[PDB]
Amino acid sequence: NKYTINDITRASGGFAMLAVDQREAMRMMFAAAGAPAPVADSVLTDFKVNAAKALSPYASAILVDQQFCYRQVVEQNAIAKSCAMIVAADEFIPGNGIPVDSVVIDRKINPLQIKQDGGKALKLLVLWRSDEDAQQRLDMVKEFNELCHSHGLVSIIEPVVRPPRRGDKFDREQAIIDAAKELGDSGADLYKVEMPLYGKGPQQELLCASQRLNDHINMPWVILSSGVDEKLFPRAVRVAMTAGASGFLAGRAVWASVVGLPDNELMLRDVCAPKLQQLGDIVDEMMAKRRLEHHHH
Amino acid sequence: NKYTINDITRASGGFAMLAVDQREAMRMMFAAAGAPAPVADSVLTDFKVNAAKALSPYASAILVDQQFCYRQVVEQNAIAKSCAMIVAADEFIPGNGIPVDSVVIDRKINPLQIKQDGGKALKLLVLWRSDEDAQQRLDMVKEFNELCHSHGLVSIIEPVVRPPRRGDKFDREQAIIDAAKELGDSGADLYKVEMPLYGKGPQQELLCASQRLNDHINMPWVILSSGVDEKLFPRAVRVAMTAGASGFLAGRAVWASVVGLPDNELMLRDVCAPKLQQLGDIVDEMMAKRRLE
Amino acid sequence: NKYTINDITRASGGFAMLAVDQREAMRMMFAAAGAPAPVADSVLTDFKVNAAKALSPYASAILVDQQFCYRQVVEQNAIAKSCAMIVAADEFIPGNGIPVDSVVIDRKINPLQIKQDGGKALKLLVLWRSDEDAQQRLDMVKEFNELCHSHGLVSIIEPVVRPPRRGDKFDREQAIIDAAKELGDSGADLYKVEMPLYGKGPQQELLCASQRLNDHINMPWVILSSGVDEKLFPRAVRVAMTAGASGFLAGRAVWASVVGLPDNELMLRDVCAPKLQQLGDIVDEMMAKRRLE
Amino acid sequence: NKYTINDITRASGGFAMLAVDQREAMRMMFAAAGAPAPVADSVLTDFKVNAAKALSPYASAILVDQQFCYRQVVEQNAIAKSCAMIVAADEFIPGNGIPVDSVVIDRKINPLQIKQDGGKALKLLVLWRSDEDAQQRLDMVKEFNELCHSHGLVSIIEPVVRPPRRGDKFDREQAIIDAAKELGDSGADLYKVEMPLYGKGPQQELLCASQRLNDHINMPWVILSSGVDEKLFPRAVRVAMTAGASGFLAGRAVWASVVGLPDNELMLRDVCAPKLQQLGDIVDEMMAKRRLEHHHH
Repeated sequence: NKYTINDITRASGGFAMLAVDQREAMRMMFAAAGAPAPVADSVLTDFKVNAAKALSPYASAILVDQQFCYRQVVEQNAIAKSCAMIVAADEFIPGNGIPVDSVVIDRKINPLQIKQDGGKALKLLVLWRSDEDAQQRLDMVKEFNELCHSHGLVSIIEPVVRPPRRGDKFDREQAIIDAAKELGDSGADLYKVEMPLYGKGPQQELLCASQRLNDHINMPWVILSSGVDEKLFPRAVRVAMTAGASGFLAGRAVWASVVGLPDNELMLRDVCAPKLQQLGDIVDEMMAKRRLEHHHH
Repeated sequence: NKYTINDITRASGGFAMLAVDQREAMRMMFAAAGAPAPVADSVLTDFKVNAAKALSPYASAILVDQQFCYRQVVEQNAIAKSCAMIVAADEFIPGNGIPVDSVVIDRKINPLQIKQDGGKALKLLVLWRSDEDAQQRLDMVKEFNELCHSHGLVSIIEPVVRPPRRGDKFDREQAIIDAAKELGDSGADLYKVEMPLYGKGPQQELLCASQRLNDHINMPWVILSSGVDEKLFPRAVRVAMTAGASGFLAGRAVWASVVGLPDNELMLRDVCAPKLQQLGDIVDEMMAKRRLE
Repeated sequence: NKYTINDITRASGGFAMLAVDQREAMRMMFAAAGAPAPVADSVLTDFKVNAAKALSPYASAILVDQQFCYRQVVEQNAIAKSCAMIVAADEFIPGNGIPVDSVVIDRKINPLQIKQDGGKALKLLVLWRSDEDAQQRLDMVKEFNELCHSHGLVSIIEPVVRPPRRGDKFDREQAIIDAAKELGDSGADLYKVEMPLYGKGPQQELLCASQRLNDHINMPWVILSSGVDEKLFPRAVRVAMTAGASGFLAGRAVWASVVGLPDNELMLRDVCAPKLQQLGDIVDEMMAKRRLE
Repeated sequence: NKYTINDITRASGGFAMLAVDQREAMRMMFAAAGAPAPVADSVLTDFKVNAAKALSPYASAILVDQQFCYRQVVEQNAIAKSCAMIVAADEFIPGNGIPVDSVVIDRKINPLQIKQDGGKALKLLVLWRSDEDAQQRLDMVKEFNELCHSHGLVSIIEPVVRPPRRGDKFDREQAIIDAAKELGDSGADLYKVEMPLYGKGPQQELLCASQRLNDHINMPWVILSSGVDEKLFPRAVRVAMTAGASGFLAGRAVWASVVGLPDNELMLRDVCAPKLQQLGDIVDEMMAKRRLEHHHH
């Protein structure tokens, strides 16, 4: 049984994916929203399961973590039958005062168990720095692809740009292009990329930046919500999809604003679900317009 | 032709209403979001028409103002045929450094023209202060009811509590109750009330406050979004409707967050519409549960 | 015994005056700085006495209130012998959600007792609004002057501009000029005025505004710190004194930043005193330069 | 001609020192206060010279940098005859998105020229991390001491604690003690230390923390203002001096609040000078009380 990207898309062929696999960064959001410190692991588990129950009916796939919610979402059947389960395969290493300074393949992740539990894909964050070795990132991606493919799971990579370890020469926009030049043809099934310009400013500049990015990615790609205001993300998905993206992966832009509000299950249903549904409707509209365009050729 | 509240409701009998009739308060929002000052009237007109075009398909009624958008929404057919047009009949008088210090019936509002244009209702803000004369507020409401009813328009009143002109003795929560005791049986067809506790805190305290309010209102009522965080408004509508409300009037909680963003028409469609649709679905759910009681 | 302005000045003839007579506005500052609510009267009394003990050695006069600290500063000898005691004679009336909506002469103030206790002056806030009656403000000033003078106390007035009760036509800068045209020759001994432009922007525009103000004040005058950032107040005193002012009255700009910090007496000594001393040195410098003209 | 710490103290024997040697961190403050970007080097030079002219009359020593103001303060005689000139000998290396990720001895610094220009000391920042090699920090301090002492200049070290390169195990308060245990007897003439608890909270806890620090420093020491609110710094100097410190080094706590205000020379005189004078008066008061205490023994 070998899964393809068609097992994690909407019926339109677009991707409408939800990330709830955030770890110490999610603990730090709960503390900054006034939750009593230190914040227990159970606060994250309860949010993650509630988010999966409320939001998986509107997502073509949901991304979860072993550390805080894998066992619970699987045992409580939190994930709607219409939504594919993606499991994070990344181990985040803190350093320099931040939770995710470096990343390796998480060796505690068991692809056999994920496959028997009905999981369809794995995701790997790749931190990209101009002064760190390309060949080590390519080697880690190649090992991860083989881990996925040998179990018939889909391989998803998420290159995220960081400033160099040494020096102050850092253009975020050029880094996103340089990471796509390096990793855009690295043999994964799906590429998750940061939105150019944080989705800000005139639509024309946003489209031109997204088109340059499309030129260096030789697999299906989606935009992350990371660093885009939740109010600009729907337009970023329309622009990215105009330039050749096949949908989105949304995390904070869908669920961050209700962190620390009372009646968590009610807030996920009334505040977060409408945003995730609108992003799904946008993907269906852009894929319909692409079928008319690909038919003109 | 005599309209009733049934002509401004969803098919469920609930109210899912949008307010875009804000005046100098809306100019001040545009300036505080960084629009170049002074902000031209046309910036408000363009927002109001765009909001009517984008959002009226999801509203059982939309509330508009003569000052900035009535002529444009009517002439450009901005309002969906499934959405009733409500026209503001209030003249806001600035004072003490705020745009709405006092309010009178706007004598430039022409109910005959509104009725010929397909309008179904008028709305009147009533500022309520403990140390201002109850009898003057009742007299203004009674004149407004007769202005509506004589043209076959629905009469909507919106009591808003303010601190007293003199003294520092002001409990907002008690003021909302005292305004309902005074105006809750004043012969209007619909009562628009401020949400107790700004929709904050434990759901049980919010329901108990909303039930005390329901006890003093003897007409159909809806909650305003005013002073409720857009993230707490959907729960406030669930709680208010549990306590006897028949729906909502939403303004800033639906459209304020996109003020000053680029691609206005795109932002109203992608950010504001999903919030207004979810509030509509909540009203249909609460009305369905009320029918099964 | 008849006191003159010469009994509330530094040896230079300039005024270096401290206001600690703030009332409910000071309670609201304590609550907004995180003090446990409701804030007890004794929190204000303790701050006011501590500020008088720490800061009166650097002031030519200190302004205190009956409501929170008069009895304590007098009985504990909190005020340095080199500092004149000025007592507030104003009763603040709350309204429209603010602590000082209107002001009258405080009839509980006993000028005989103040004079026996070594007090040298009284101060009266006058709220100025374009659409309120000039003649009532002049009448209140004239009664206050006679109350002071009949006891041999110095008479200090503090006109503060507010927006009109009705309308949105309000230019703060023009209001300060119009209040000086009305009250600048009203027979008080000292005029306390708000700084033009909140002491912001290029020094030349600030001087030109301060010279226009000097043209409409026909008694010695000082600038209030009210609405000027504590970092811009020393320049405002230099500019106002260039334009004809004789010094300053400082409140929040001297003591506000330590509200809610621990070790109150230490913070008043180490943070607030150096600011008050620098303002005193500026007044001595400007008065010296005026004598050499 | 061999200078001692007595050449950089007030007449009381206490230290009342002003730092204006900030580099890219000072450019970033000007940009965040609304100065038109990119901020020219001349904006920093003009601030630094104006600060030296206005504030050196109230300081026992002023710390300046070659990069932005050394030549100008020396040629314009900006530094009052009563104030010793200290020159920074540190080269800041940016990395990980911050201006000062690592530090080495600045080889462009010419101690002979500094000594001929009337300079009395050099200062070296030492970044301290639990998972970086102690022996490399000690080696750099020993080389710097010999560079100073061979020219008859005073040697000043400034250990500043940072989180580890790897891991999330970081107690700032314990790091300040561990840095003093390592470097507190490293043969410099003066130790500049960060204030425990950022000078916050009850005076008794602040004194106990400062006493523990005094136990691990075997040379004269002063507190930095870095991370202490300008409103808490005077109390921090009283507490640190109660626990055995001999004064202060103030930077942002003296001059930061006037960055971007108009009439720079007027603001330095009326806002910044009174704060620096009060800190000087506190040092004189604490040294007088120490002469009575050292006389009881």
